[PDB]
Amino acid sequence: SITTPEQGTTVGGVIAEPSVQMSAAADMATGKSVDSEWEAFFSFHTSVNWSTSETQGKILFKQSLGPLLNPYLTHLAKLYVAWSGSIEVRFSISGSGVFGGKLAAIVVPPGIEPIQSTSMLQYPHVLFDARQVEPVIFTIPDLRSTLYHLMSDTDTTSLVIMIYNDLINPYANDSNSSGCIVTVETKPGPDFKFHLLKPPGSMLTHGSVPCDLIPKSSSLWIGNRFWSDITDFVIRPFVFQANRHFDFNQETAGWSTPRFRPITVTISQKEGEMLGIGVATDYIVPGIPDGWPDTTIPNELIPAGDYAITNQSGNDIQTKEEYESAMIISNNTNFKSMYICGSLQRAWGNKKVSNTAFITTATVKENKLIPSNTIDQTKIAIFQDNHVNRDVQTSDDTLALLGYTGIGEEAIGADREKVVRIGVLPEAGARGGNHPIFYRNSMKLGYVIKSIDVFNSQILHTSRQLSLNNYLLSPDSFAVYRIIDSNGSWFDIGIDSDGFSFVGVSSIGKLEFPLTASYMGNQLAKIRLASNIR
Amino acid sequence: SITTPEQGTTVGGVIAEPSVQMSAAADMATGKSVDSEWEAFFSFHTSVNWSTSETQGKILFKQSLGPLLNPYLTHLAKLYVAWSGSIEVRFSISGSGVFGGKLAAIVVPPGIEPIQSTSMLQYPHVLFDARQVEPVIFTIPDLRSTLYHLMSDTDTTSLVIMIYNDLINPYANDSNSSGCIVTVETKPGPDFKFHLLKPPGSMLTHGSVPCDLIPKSSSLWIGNRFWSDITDFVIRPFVFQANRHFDFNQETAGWSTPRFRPITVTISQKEGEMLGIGVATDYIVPGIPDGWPDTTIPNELIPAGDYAITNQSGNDIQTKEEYESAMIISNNTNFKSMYICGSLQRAWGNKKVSNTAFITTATVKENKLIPSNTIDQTKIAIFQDNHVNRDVQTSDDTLALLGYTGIGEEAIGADREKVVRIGVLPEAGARGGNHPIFYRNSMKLGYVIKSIDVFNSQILHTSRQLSLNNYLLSPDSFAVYRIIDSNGSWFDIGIDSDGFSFVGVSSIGKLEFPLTASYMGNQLAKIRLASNIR
Amino acid sequence: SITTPEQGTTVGGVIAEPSVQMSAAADMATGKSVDSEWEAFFSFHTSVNWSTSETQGKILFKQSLGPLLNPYLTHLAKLYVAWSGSIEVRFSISGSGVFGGKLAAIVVPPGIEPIQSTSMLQYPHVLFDARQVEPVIFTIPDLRSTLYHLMSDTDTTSLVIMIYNDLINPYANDSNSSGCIVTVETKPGPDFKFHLLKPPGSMLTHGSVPCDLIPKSSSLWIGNRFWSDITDFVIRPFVFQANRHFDFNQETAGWSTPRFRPITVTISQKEGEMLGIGVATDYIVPGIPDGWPDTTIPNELIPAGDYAITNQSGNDIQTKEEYESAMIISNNTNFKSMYICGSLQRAWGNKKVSNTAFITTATVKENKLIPSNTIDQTKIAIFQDNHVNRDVQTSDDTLALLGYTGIGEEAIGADREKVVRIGVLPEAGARGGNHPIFYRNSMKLGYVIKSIDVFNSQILHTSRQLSLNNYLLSPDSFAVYRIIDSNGSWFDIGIDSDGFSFVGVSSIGKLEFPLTASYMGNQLAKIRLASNIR
Repeated sequence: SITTPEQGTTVGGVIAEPSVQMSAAADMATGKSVDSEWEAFFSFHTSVNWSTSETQGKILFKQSLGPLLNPYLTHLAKLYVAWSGSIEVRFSISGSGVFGGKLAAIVVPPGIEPIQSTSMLQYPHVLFDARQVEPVIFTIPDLRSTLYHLMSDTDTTSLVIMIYNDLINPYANDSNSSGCIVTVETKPGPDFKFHLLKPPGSMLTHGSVPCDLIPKSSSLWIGNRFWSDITDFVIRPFVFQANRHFDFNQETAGWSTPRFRPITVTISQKEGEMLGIGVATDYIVPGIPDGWPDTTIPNELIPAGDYAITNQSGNDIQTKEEYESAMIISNNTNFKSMYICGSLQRAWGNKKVSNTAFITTATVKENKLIPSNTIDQTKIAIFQDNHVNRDVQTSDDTLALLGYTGIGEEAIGADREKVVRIGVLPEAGARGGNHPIFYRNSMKLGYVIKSIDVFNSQILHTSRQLSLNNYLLSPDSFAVYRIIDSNGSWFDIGIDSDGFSFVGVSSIGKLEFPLTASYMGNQLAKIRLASNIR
Repeated sequence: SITTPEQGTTVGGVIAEPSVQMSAAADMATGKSVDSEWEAFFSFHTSVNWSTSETQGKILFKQSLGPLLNPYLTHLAKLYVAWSGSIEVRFSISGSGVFGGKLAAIVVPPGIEPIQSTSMLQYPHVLFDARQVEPVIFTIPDLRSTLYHLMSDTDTTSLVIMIYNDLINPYANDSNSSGCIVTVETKPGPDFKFHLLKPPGSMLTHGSVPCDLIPKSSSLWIGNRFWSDITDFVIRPFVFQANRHFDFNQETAGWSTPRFRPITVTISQKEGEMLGIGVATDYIVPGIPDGWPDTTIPNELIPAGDYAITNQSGNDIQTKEEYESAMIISNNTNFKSMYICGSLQRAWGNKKVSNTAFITTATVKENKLIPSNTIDQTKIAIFQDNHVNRDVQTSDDTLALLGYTGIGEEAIGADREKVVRIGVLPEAGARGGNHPIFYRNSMKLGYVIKSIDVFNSQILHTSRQLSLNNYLLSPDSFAVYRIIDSNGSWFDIGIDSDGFSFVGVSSIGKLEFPLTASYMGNQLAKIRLASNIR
Repeated sequence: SITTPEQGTTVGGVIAEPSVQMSAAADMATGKSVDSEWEAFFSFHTSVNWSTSETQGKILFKQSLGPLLNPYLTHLAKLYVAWSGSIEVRFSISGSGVFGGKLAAIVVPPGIEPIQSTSMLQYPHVLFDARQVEPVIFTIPDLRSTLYHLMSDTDTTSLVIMIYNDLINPYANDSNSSGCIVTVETKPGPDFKFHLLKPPGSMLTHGSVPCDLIPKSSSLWIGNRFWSDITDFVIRPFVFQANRHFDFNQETAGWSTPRFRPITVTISQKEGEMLGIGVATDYIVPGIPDGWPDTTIPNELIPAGDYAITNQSGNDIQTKEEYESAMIISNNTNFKSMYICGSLQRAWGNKKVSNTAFITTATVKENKLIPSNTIDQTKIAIFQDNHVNRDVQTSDDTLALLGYTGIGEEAIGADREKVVRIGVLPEAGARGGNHPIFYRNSMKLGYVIKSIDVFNSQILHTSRQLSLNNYLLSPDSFAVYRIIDSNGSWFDIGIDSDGFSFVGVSSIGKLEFPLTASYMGNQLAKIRLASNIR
């Protein structure tokens, strides 16, 4: 009548019989140890850089226990509920016999966070002189309050490596001379083994490991305010934005979708000239047309005024800044702060010829516009040259975010007075000692050859994944991601539970852009974020 | 000497001579056996309607472990703090030998939450047939991290049912063909026993289960911004309200006790004409009177105009929109968007008859009334019967709340620009695929006849609890609440870690109002709240 | 085939492999033994202060049998309907080897009620000394008429304690010499076991114990004739009140729901001047609006006089009595004894601004207003802003309640001639040596400044229950309720079979108002309610 898990009319199959030997005995071609090629060797969880700069104390690696360590264990957890057991570790430094410096590691018990101080060293540790050749293997025991910790669980028995004895070389002279590269290899403990398993494609009621956010490679980064990939990194006192912005609670900060699509909107022929905006065909916000930029106009002005720019132009790279030349009316371009789009055109009532595509987010008052930091149904903007008749409707909409209007050295959306708030503009005041950041981006200009920057709040892949999965992260806790280039410069970014990024540095600029990036888990918000620049 | 909680010198009844074997016969009266008869039989829990139009794979019992299941246990649990073991679950269906179909059974371990997808089945399961008249009874074994489960632990083992194979029926065709019901009973497992006996009155260090907010019954509900019972729902993309709104941590952006009572304020007789600006008398918010309304006038209007028009009465319902026509108008009447309210006049020195009251919150420089959005002890205006130039001062006493000024079809509290914040702006965007709601209430008007309503954020009774209690909820798990009309329609509502109402439908409609609710528990906001409405 | 409430085909957990002997260790976590630990230890019940000035023979524990004693039992009893057996009672005193005195113990059989006289002792008793450090523990054997005791049976075996021999102390003299305390614990007897298991939600054929009326706390109490919290007691010989007053059989002489909400009535615009006589809109009393005030004008007064005097303001407190002097007067002002109340005006056709409201209940023949005592849909007058002779009709909407007209120091509702009956006249005379009370509330006034109060019959929360519940009480046994201030003062209040409040003192006085109450049960009204007040 019923159907207990696995049972029922069994039969094998026609001339079917899996009769060992041919199976089992087909193992001969291997020499296999057990059903765990896992516990047998180690992998490369990661490698840290050690330079003649950092001073005796600063911790170099602060990893916490959990399958996230060894990759195969990692690649398996995607099938289980919780784990248990220790993890054998082997690490070694790849330095040169000309160097000099000791290093020690310690197994910090669950519940405490190390401190960049020598005293913290007094504890059963393992030295490792820079000259050491044969690597050293020790174990990370599973000291656990519970019977087993399931996937997440932050309070694991963490490991750590700090500078026991400053590393120096008998060759001073230059700046950040050099250093050596260290590496940590993990091996699944002999007493480690998972436990109950997960039902494929299920969601962990307590969030997943946030570590997976941004691309482990610069190249295909790109922002959210705009599609152009990240150009540089900029730091400021405060950071505000919302449109292509998402949060850990997946709160719709803005009104657009996690990606980029051609803004398409119908409109009515204002019977005048520059026509009436407001419709919003393909959008998930009553009115507010997903895709509209966070920028508007700063000074109320008329859409009328052809040919403005500065002066003649051609005398490019003419270090401006005003004060006080009289010839190149720097700034003004009649109607700046605009959004040039590749529009389709209208249609319906027929006869026409593309063009147009100059928008903003203000308000329609015949010949004037006048801004507003508040965006509602009837606030979008456009431009035209679709001569009036009987006044037909349903336009051929569409257009794409392409250009802006050469204001000045102002990186797009550099001020609150510019940000098109929808309801609540989420900012970000420094935490602990760290400072918020921004993602510099490029944006094509309109009158000039090529120019102007744009401030982005978060990488596209960030917003993307942030609006789908669910990663539980404490309130006052970050998200440790190590970014690096090629020269040797390395720092961290701790994502905020609000969707922002932080760093603990004063200023950086000149770096081999072809970067890379990983994640070292997540630490508190107060503690800073060491780094290496200059 | 001392003595334990039972020891002591006994004496035995006086005429209780005979203070023994009496219950001898009494025992027969009820032929009862084990003093734990409930720990034996089965109690009903819930049942669902399995329809033939229900596509393969679809959850039916997200039910989770915890004494909250069986009512007896749940009741008894009130006396302990510790529970452990499993709970048996007997349930079956009444299938006809004709039908065909199979149901699946799966024991989901703690920390994971079941998804309404198919993949769930690529997990060890137990098939189940519609014909089987024999009711199945298995157990949900308790796998635990700790030793004993704290009463509130909402993260435990769980069991679920999903439609393996559709429900087929030999006489298909049109409409919702058919579909039989399925019940589910419960009995405390054998190995289920409590543990810690709490002393009556002691206070628990954590917080009770949030499944006790909304009252099971539509009757007594009533808005939190206005004392009228709710009569509808508002499917919106954004929600905002601070006044009388409470957080989950018992905090409140608001400025008033979770109840509706008369507002008593003392205003200094201006001697000249109408004044306003009168500080409260006794409230838990320095200056800002507890109970003082919400929004403010949406324009720099002045205080005057007798029965200022808004034209055409008797011309009932030729109304709504933008004044409908030239002759007929939709809004002006000077003191528009004003909160009407009976009011008892003080008298100070002398002169009688209450007389007026028209209030709001804004700056009263001169005989003007510009609107302030930021609320401080300096923006509490009104209208009066001051009179006589001796400059007699400190007029009035109290005033209540009756109506407002007919601003068309504007369900009060639909725009940030109109809601008054004390400093912060409590709100919520569309978390997950879920949308935020309000509670379409009803607010009488004056000049007209009787009409228009207003939103609402928390069902009053809720806020009431929020402020008087202290619970525990995952900042990513709502508070599943079931709602059901008088037909069949039913949907779920959730509670934000902040305290808002959410829905899993893009639009809900008309339904018989003899409504009644219930409580399920908590589910990652990342999942939609299913519903059989529309 | 069929199946009993437990039978069925078992399946056993899925991964519950391991669905056994786990609680093995969990059991240790709390080293608990019998699942009925309460059926073992002793729980506190109450304790009293035995003073050396307490004359020979004086009751101290009228405590009676029934699971209402011990809290655990009392709680558990919520799940049954049947109880039997006895209850052990351990209690003792902390006497000093110096003191001398003896206490008596007597087991009073059912059907009799102990009197505070000496003769009680000419009954088999158990002497008890103050020195005995050993706490005594005897049992109150259950002698019963029936087989099993219905939950509500208030007539059972009982035990009591009386001061056999005064409390002597070698250092007598002045003041309340001294006196030690005495405690009393409770433990369910062995032979005590329940019997009938009630099904959750079923409704009991009788009624719960009346010890659940008054809220234990003075805070939320509030009068039933007026929504203000009580602040004093009135020792009177007679009491009368029908409006919002409920009987014990759930009947009510009244005409309004046990709650306070706005009063909505529709009055037909008289066209001439003020009118009145407006029938309600939606109330559970044909005509007579639910919520409409209580008394009526004590004289054939007319409707007129603006800020009609009652002379001298600023001449604060030179007031009270009979106008105090010629110049200074105490009462006239035309519409005296009128209920003030804010009110929202309808509008019908047109014309604005609420404006007035002054009501009561009487016949409105002509522009006069003679008082009727008998209330019918023909006596509901008011004051208005009718105006314009087109004879525009059916004016107003609602009005609340704020004040009344300063009729001197007349605590409203102190004379039959002033209270309005619907037909019957609910009241109560001094039953037994006990006297009836009221609940001195507080009602704001207008013309003056702020003052005067008004009585009250049932603490609102009471009536509330009365109407929504259904109990059982002997038409000769009150509902003993203990009241206590913040010092030591305490007295008892009773509930009449009709629903009134009684007291056993000839006069009560001032006492710290951080009051709180309790419930004892029932006692023949023929006995005085002792108290340690004054």
